[PDB]
Amino acid sequence: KWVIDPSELTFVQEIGSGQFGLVHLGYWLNKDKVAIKTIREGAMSEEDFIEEAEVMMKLSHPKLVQLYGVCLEQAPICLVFEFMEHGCLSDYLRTQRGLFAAETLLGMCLDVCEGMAYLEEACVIHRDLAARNCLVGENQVIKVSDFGMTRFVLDDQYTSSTGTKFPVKWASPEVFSFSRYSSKSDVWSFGVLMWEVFSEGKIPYENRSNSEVVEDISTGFRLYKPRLASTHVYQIMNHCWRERPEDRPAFSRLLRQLAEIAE
Ligand SMILES: CC(C)Oc1ccc2cccc(-n3cc(NC(N)=O)c(C(N)=O)n3)c2c1
Ligand SMILES: CC(C)Oc1ccc2cccc(-n3cc(NC(N)=O)c(C(N)=O)n3)c2c1
Repeated sequence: KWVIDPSELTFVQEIGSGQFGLVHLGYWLNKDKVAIKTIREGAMSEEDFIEEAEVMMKLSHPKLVQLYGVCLEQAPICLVFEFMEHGCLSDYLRTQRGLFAAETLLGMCLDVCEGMAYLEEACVIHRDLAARNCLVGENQVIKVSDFGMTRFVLDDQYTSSTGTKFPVKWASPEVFSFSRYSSKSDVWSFGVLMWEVFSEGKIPYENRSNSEVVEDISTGFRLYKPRLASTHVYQIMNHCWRERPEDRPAFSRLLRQLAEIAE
């Protein structure tokens, strides 16, 4: 079962304040050390989420952060995850900027691509893949997290393509125009994630408003090549950013292409 009783969790340390509430380091009885995220009432559709728990608990892969269960006896509810010692990838890149070998950056992209190839095979769409949603664990392994969560977020300004907070910087044209999500729209986001990795955590299109990103992308403009990305790596990024989803590679194809580049 995915229901975790309150008596089975102990909070040890406050890790920080997230988007939906607090994050603690804690222990899960007879199981493991965990990250526990407390979710503010009203931030998510909890009833919708728990309906998918029996199916979603079956997903398991070394490059996906495991969400073990939910503590829901009383509000605010808690989501219990595998603990990722080095935190989010975006902050990890920014704090260690100048210390990364190009091979390590390519390895980080390969970990994410492997996790995404598993989700693509499982027919699970991430919808908001970005360096901020990837986590860094033991021996600098990168794992994907928060896949599918935007289907439960209750803030319309974030989830609607016409919303003032829409994450347009990672959105393919069919997502920013029609919310047409697919594993091919996640491939576009993955190309932006590759750019974030090779730029050591720079913000994509930092000098543009949301409408300006939409105009730039629709007129064929793309993110410039980061200094650390080889021309072969940048070519792959551009394949992720093809206007037509049908022309983008599947994650299964990207994984083989990037591994050949690495090895
Ligand atoms: C909550 C964030 C803003 O603050 C921190 C501060 C320090 C951290 C140190 C280590 C790990 C962190 N950490 C741990 C996380 N989750 C899991 N599954 O372990 C996350 C996350 N962003 O989801 N960040 C940390 C997160
Ligand atoms: C207790 C969990 C399995 O319940 C759910 C319920 C609904 C979900 C809907 C979309 C995605 C889910 N989801 C998200 C997960 N992991 C992270 N790191 O976000 C997992 C997992 N199996 O690791 N499942 C869901 C997980």
